[PDB]
Amino acid sequence: HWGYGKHNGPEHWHKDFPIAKGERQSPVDIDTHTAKYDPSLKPLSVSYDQATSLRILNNGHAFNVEFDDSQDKAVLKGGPLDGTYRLIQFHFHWGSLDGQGSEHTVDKKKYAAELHLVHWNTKYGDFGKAVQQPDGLAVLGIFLKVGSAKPGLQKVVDVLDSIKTKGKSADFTNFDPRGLLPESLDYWTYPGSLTTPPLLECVTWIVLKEPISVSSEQVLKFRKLNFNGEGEPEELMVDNWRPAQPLKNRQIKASF
Ligand SMILES: [Zn+2]
Repeated sequence: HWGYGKHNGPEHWHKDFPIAKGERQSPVDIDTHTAKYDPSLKPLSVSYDQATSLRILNNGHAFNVEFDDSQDKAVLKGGPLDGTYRLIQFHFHWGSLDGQGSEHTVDKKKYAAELHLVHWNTKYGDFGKAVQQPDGLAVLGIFLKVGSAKPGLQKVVDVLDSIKTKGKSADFTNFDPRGLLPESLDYWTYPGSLTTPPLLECVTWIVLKEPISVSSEQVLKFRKLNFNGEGEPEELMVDNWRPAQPLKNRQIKASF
């Protein structure tokens, strides 16, 4: 099955998912001199005051914090978006070392981790219909650099113990995602896809310019997770990041 090892790594995904070599693949390298400032681009609108987290799950390639998306409780709008996108879940991508982990790179600079807050267009009614459309999903990408601790992240850090291996889940209520956002909402945007199989090209990527810093110990716990299910040989969940894909004449626009 797909994963991130040498035998089932990102380099083999095309076999089972041909779209892997498509025209609007993610992630990509954001070249700052080449991105275009677009003044017609509106400020993002992040309204997460009413978000309802439900649980955290180790799905074998990461850990997802999932939200109640049966109503417009946590939404994202504005930016290069048209309509309302409801928050479904958030997960991360991290490395074995602080020197790598992010999916997107800036001027070829690799961050320690990358957070993805996944949202779906409500005119499609359900997440499942949404992935089938060109403007079905909106993902907020936030880079993580090692420095000072991120208070807002500790709640997550603390429950990882609980969902060590694939298939485990834990009750994860009352978690406010506002605690993971940077001060500034300046962004870069381009049309791309999911960074994991099925790699569908349904995403409008919104990657924040300003990184959030987390401490060395915060990041360390992410690395204690396992790709394997319980009672199986242990394989640390590290380097669950897909490398940069060809931009292929897509244009990266900047809000600043
Ligand atoms: Zn992701």
